[PDB]
Amino acid sequence: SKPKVGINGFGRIGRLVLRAAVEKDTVDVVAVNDPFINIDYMVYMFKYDSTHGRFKGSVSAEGGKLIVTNGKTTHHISVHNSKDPAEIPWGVDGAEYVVESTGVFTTTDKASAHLKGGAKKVIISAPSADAPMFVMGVNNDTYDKANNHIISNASCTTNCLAPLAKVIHDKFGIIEGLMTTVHATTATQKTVDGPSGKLWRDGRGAGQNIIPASTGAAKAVGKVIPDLNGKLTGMAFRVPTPDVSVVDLTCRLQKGATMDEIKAAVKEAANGPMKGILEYTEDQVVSTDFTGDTHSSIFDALACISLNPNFVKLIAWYDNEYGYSNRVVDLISYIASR
Amino acid sequence: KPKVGINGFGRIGRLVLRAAVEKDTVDVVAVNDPFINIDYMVYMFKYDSTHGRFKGSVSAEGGKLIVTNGKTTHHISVHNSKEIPWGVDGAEYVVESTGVFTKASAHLKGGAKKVIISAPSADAPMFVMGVNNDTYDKANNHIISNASCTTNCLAPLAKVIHDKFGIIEGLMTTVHATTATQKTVDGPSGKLWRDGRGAGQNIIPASTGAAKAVGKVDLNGKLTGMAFRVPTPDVSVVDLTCRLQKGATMDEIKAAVKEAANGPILEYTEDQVVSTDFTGDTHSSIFDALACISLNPNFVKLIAWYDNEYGYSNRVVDLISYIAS
Amino acid sequence: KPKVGINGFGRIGRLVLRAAVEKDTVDVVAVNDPFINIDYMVYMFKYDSTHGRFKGSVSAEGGKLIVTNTTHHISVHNSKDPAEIPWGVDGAEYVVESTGVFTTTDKASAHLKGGAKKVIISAPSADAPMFVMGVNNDTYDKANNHIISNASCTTNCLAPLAKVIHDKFGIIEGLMTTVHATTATQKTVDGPSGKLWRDGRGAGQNIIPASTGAAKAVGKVIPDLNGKLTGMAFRVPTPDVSVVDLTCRLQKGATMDEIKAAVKEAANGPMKGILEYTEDQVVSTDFTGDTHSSIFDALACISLNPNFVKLIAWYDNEYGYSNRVVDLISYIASR
Amino acid sequence: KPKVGINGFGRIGRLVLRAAVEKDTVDVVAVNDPFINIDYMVYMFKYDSTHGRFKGSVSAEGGKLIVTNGKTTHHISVHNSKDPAEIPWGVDGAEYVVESTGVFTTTDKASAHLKGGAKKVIISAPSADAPMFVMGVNNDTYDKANNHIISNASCTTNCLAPLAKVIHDKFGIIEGLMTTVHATTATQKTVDGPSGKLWRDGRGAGQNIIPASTGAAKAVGKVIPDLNGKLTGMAFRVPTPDVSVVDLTCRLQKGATMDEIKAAVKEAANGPMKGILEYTEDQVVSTDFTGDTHSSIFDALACISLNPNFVKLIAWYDNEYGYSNRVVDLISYIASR
Ligand SMILES: NC(=O)c1ccc[n+]([C@@H]2O[C@H](COP(=O)([O-])OP(=O)(O)OC[C@H]3O[C@@H](n4cnc5c(N)ncnc54)[C@H](O)[C@@H]3O)[C@@H](O)[C@H]2O)c1
Ligand SMILES: NC(=O)c1ccc[n+]([C@@H]2O[C@H](COP(=O)([O-])OP(=O)(O)OC[C@H]3O[C@@H](n4cnc5c(N)ncnc54)[C@H](O)[C@@H]3O)[C@@H](O)[C@H]2O)c1
Ligand SMILES: NC(=O)c1ccc[n+]([C@@H]2O[C@H](COP(=O)([O-])OP(=O)(O)OC[C@H]3O[C@@H](n4cnc5c(N)ncnc54)[C@H](O)[C@@H]3O)[C@@H](O)[C@H]2O)c1
Ligand SMILES: NC(=O)c1ccc[n+]([C@@H]2O[C@H](COP(=O)([O-])OP(=O)(O)OC[C@H]3O[C@@H](n4cnc5c(N)ncnc54)[C@H](O)[C@@H]3O)[C@@H](O)[C@H]2O)c1
Repeated sequence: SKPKVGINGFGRIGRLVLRAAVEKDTVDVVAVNDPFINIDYMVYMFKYDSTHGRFKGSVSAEGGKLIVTNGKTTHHISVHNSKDPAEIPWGVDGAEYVVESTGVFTTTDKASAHLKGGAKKVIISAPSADAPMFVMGVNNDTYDKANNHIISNASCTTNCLAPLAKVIHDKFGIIEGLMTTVHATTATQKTVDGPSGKLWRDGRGAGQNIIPASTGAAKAVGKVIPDLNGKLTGMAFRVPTPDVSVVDLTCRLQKGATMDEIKAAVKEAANGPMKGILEYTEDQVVSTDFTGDTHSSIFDALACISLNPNFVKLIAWYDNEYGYSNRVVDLISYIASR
Repeated sequence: KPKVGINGFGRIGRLVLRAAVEKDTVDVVAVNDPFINIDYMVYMFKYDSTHGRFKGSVSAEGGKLIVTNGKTTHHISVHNSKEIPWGVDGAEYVVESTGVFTKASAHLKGGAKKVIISAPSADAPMFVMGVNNDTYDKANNHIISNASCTTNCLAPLAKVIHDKFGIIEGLMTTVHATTATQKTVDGPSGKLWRDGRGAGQNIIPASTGAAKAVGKVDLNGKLTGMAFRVPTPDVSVVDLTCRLQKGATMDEIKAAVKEAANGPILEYTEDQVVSTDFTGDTHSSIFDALACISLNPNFVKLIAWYDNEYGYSNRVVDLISYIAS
Repeated sequence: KPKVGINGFGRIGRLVLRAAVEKDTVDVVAVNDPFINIDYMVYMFKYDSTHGRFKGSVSAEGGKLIVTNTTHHISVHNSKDPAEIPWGVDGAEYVVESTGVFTTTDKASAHLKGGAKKVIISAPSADAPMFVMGVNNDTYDKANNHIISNASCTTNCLAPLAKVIHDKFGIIEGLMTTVHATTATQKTVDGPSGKLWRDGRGAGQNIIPASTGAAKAVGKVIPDLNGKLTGMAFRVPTPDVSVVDLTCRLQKGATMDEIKAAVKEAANGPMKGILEYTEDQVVSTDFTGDTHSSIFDALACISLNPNFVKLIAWYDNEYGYSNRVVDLISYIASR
Repeated sequence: KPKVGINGFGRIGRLVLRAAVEKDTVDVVAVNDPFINIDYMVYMFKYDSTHGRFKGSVSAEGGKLIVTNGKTTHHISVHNSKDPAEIPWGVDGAEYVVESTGVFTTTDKASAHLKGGAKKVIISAPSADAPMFVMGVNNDTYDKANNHIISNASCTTNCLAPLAKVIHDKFGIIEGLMTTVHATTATQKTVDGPSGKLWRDGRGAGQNIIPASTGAAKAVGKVIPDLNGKLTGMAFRVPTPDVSVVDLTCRLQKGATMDEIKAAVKEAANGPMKGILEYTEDQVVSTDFTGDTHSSIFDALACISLNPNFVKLIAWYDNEYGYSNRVVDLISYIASR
C-alpha cells in the first residue's frame, strides 16, 4: 500500500520524519535504529518535543516494537541499536527505503552499508560529497532508478533556496546571486564555549552568540539547478533560536522586474506547480509563525526589497526541522512511485 | 573640557556617560530623565547586564550624581522634567537621547548651544565620524543628529571598498541585537507589528534606513537595506553585498582594509570571531575577513561587526569633541 | 451560555478568548483595548509566538471581530477609560478585567458604570476578594460579590496543591519559590522600572529575584493557612511556563509515595482538570498550552524526612490561568 | 610557587588558568586535552563568550603555551593524551594537577595522574570516595601526609557551605532544603538530544526550565559534619550561560529576625570569610556576578522570612569563575602545608 521505511538515527530529523510520515500517511515506517536511544527512551523523545509540542497521538513500547498511532493509522516499528549500519536487518524488517539521518554516513561508501542489510534505497538526510542530490519540486524528476540507489535530499537551506531561485531564474534569469541564511541553533552546536575542532566558531556558546558560518547550500543550488552552477554562493549566521530559519538571497536579474512582478511569479508557482513546496505570504510574520510549517520555502513578500529592477533582495522562511523532514517523506514517496 | 548635558538616561545616555568618563574628552555637568530618580540613576549606571559593573565609583551626594574612576571626578546635576535649566548648569551640548525628540530645539531655550540627537532625524542634518564630520559648519548647525549605530558601521567600510574598487550597487542586511523598543513577549507595537513579537523567541524582519543614510555620507541611491532582529542583548553585524567596478581578489580586499585599518573607526581581524567577542569594542565597524565571500572579483559579500551600544555611544562623545574644536 | 466582555487584549485577554472558543462554555461578545485596533486585534489573535497559530479562522467584518472554530461575533471598542465602554449595549454581562491597570475595586468598578453586572479581575486585588477554582470558588456570593479576582497564575498553582497537602497531612509552615517565565512587565534590555528596580534588568540575560504575594494570598483563599505561607520568585529567560517550588513542614509525617497518592487521588477525582499528576521526565516546554492550574511533578519532588519536603508543581502561567478565568465565569453563571 | 598541571582545558580548565594568571599564586607548567590541539587552545583561552577577551597575551611557540599578563609569564607544556596515566607531569614538573575533565572523578581514576609524576591531584568536582574540601569551611582538616587525591567539591557546594556554616554557628540549623537555580553547562544540549542516564538533561537548554538532581546540599554535611543528614536539595537548570543562585529554606534553632541574620552574614563576610563569602544589599541580578571571585554572595534583600524560625536565604555564585578561583586557592593552601 505504502512504501516501507527504515530510519537510521532517531534525532531531530529522524523523529520528525516519523511525525511527518504519520500525519501525511504516504509511507509506512517499520524500523528505527539508534545505538544511543533504547526503546523506552525513543518513546519519551518522540512523545515530548520542546519545539514541536506533544506528539498528537499515542506512542508506546510493546513487544520490543515502537507503537505509534494517530487514531487513523498504527505503525509497528522494529527497534535496533547497532552502531554499524551494516548490521541493521532492514530486509527482515521490510524496510525497503532507509532514511540515513545520523549525520555520520553521508558518503556513498558509508551509506551503502544499508544495502548490505537488505535495503534497496537510501536517502541521506544531508548534503553528500558524491551521492546525487535532489530537491523536491526542482530536480527530483531527474532521479534515475536503475543507477541512483544511494541519494541525498540535500540540506534544509538548499531546499529553501532552490525552489525560490528556480522560480526567479525561470522568470527573470539570475546572472549571479549571493545568499545569507539566518539559521536557528542545531545539535552540532554547544551550550557554552566548547570543542569544535574542525570549525572553531561553531563551538562558541550558541545561546550567547551570533555566529558566522560557511555553508555550501547556495553553491549546491547549482547542482539541483545546473544552469546556475557557479552563479550562486553564500554563508550563514547562526543565532539563538531553537528552530526556523530564513534565507536572504541577493541577486542580479537579467530581465528587469518590479516587486509586483516578482510577487506575482512566486504566487503563481505557490498556487500551482510548486504547491506544498513553495508558499507565499503577505502577512507580518516572524520566525515562530513557521514552527511546524510543512513547506520547503515561504516567500516573505513584505520583507523583500529592491534597489532597482535588476538588483533585489529576496526573503524566504523555512522550518529547517519540519519542512525538510516533510521533504524526506515526499522524496521517498516520489522514488517509490518510480 | 566641553560641558555636556544628557537627556534620557537610557542605554545610550548611560553608556555615553561611561565612554565620556573613560575618554575624559568631555565634562558631563547635567542629566535629565523624569522616569529615573537620582538614587535609581546611581544603580543603573553602576550595574550593567551587558557591560558589567562601572569601573569606578558612583553615588548621590548633595542631590548631585558623583561619578569617579580615580583619575577624574564629575559632579552631575540631576533634573526630572518631561523646562530643563541647562544654561545654569553650564551645559553647552545637549544629547537628546530619549528617542522621542528626533522638538529638539526645546533644549536651546533652556540655554543649550549645540544639540546632539542620538538617532537619525527626519529634518535635522546627519553626521557620522570618519565619513562626513569635517563637513560640519559651526555657524549654521546647532541642532544636529549623529545617525544610527548601523550607519556608523556600514559607511566606513563602504568608503574603503568604494575608494579602492568602486561600488556600482550594493544591498545590505544587518543582523541586529534586541533593543528597548522591542517586547519581552508578544505585545503592542501598533506602528510596526513585527517589532511587538516576543524578542527572545523570534527572528524578526525589520526596516532600517542605514544604507540609505550612507547616501548622505557619491553613493547616494546606490545602496539600500533591511534588518533581522535576533535574540542577543548587544552587538550586531553588517552583511554587505556589492558589485565592484574593478575586479579584486579577497587578498586584495583584505589588504585594502588592513592598510586602512592600520592608518587613517574601522578595524581589521582575521580571527575566528563571534558576536560576544566585540562586547565593549569602541570601533564603529570591525571588518571580518574570514567571513567575507566573493562569487567573482566583481561580486562580493562583506561582513562587518559593531557593538551597536558602545560604538555609537563613543561616537556621541566624539562628535561632541570634534565640534567643540 | 454566559455572555462575556474582555478589557485589555493582552496575553491573558487574547488567551481567555482562545480558551473560551475551545471550551465553548461562554460566549465572548465584546473586547476593548485603546492600543490595538480591529485589524491589529486580528493579527495579534491569529499569530502567537508562544501558542502557535489560532486553530480556526479570525477576521474583521463591520467593525466586529469574527472568530470561529461554532462562531463568535465580537464587538470592538477602544476606550482607555472603562467608563465609556458599553458592555450593557453589547450585552456583555461578565467582564474580564485583564488590563493590569485597574486592580483596585474602585478603579475596576467603572465597568459597572458601563452596564456590566459581574466583573472578574485577571489579577490579585488589594481590596477586591480573590477566588481560586477548586479551592474557594464556592464562597462566592452573587448578592454581594460583583467585583472579584481570580488571584494570580502562581496562586492558582500553589493553592490547589497546598489544599491537598494541608488537608491530608497538615502544613505547619511553608516557603515557596516560583521559577517564573518572563512576562510583559519586564524589559528586553536594562531599562526603567522605578518602583521595582531588578525587574528593569534585561530579561534574556538574567535570573531576576522578585517579590510576589502569591504565597501569602493562598492564606486568603485558604484561611487556615494564613500566616503559614509566604514566598518569592526568580524571573528567568523563558517565554512561558513557570514552576512552583514549595518547601513545607508537615504535621503528620508522610513518605513520598503517600504524598504522591494523595495528589493523584485528588487529580483523578475532585480536582480533575485543576490539579494534574505526572511521573514523566518533564521539562517546562512540555506544559506550553496546558490548561491545568497545577501539574504536580512527582519525580522532581524531594524529602529530607517524613515531615520536611520539597514539592514541585508546573503551570502555564498564561494558558492555565486563562482557562480558569473561563471556568470561573461558567461557575458563577451556574449561580 | 607551586607548579600546576591542568587536565581538561574546558570551562573549568581554562578559567582556572585565567584565575591562576591573575592571582599569580601558582605556576602553570602543563595542560592536557586530546580534543584541543595547541593552536586551538590559544583561541579558546583568548576569546570567551562569557568572561570576555583574555586580559593579557596568549600565543603558541615551540609546542608550548605562552600566557602572560605583562608582569608574569607562564610557559605551558601541551599534551593530547586520552589516558591520563600517559601524561608526563613530572618531566614537565607538574606537582599539583587539576583534574577538570569530568570523567576521572573517583580516586582510582584520579590516581592515574600519580603514575605520570604528579604528587597531588585536585578533582574539580565532587568525588564518590576522594575527600572533599571547601576553602573557608573545612580545608584546615586537610592532612598532607595522607590526602594526595582530593576533591574541591562542587560549585554549588562551595556556595552553600560557607553560608550554611555562618547561619548554623550563629543560629543552629535544625534542617534545611535547598534549590539552586543554575546556569546552563556543557553537559546540556542545544536542542532536544540524547542524555540516556538523565532524560531531562537532554532537552533543549535554551528553551527550558529543567529539574535536576544534585548532591550538593547533602555534601555540605561532609564538609560540615554537624549538618550531616540535615540538608538535601535539588536544581533547576535555566537558559543563562553562567552564574547561578542558591535558595536555602531552613529551620533555625534560635529564632532570628532577618536583620539579625544579615548582621551575622555581614560579620563573617568582613572577617574570617573575607574573599569567600560576600554580603550585598543592592538590587542585584545574575549578570552582576559575572566574573565574581567569591564562593558565595549573600543577597540580603532577596531573602525573605516566614517567622523567626523558618527563613529562606538567597546566595549568588559564578559557578564557572568563583569555583575556579577556589581551585587555585586550595592548591595555594595545601602547598603551604
Ligand atoms: N536539524 C536540522 O535542522 C536539519 C535539517 C536538515 C538536515 N539536517 C541533517 O540531518 C542529519 C540529522 O541531523 P539532526 O539535527 O537530526 O541531528 P541529531 O543530532 O538531532 O540526530 C542524530 C541522531 O543520530 C543518532 N546516531 C548517532 N550515531 C549513530 C549510529 N552509528 N547509528 C544510528 N544512529 C546514530 C544519534 O543518537 C542522534 O539521535 C544531519 O546530517 C543534518 O545535517 C538537519
Ligand atoms: N540601543 C542602541 O543600540 C542604539 C544605538 C544608537 C542609537 N540608538 C537610539 O538612541 C535612542 C535611545 O535609545 P535607548 O536604547 O537608550 O532607549 P532606552 O529605552 O534605553 O532610553 C529611553 C530613556 O529615555 C527616558 N525618557 C522617557 N520619556 C522621556 C521624556 N519625556 N523626557 C526625557 N526622558 C525621557 C526614559 O526614562 C528612558 O530612560 C533611541 O532613539 C535609539 O533609537 C540606540
Ligand atoms: N502573563 C501572565 O503570565 C499572567 C498570569 C496570570 C495573571 N496575569 C495578570 O493578568 C494581567 C494581564 O497580563 P498580560 O501579560 O496580559 O499583560 P499584557 O501586556 O499582555 O496585556 C496588557 C494589555 O492591556 C491593554 N491595555 C492597556 N491599557 C489599557 C486600558 N486603559 N484599557 C484597556 N486595555 C488596556 C494593552 O493594550 C495591552 O494589550 C496582568 O495584570 C498580570 O499581572 C498575568
Ligand atoms: N561549568 C561549571 O559551572 C562547573 C563548575 C564547577 C565544577 N565543574 C566541573 O568541572 C568539570 C569540567 O566541567 P566543564 O564545565 O569545564 O566541562 P567542559 O566540557 O567545558 O570541559 C571538559 C573538558 O575536558 C576535556 N576532556 C574530555 N575528555 C578528556 C580526557 N580523556 N582527557 C583530557 N581531557 C578531556 C574536553 O575536551 C573539555 O575541554 C566537570 O566535572 C564539572 O562537573 C563545572
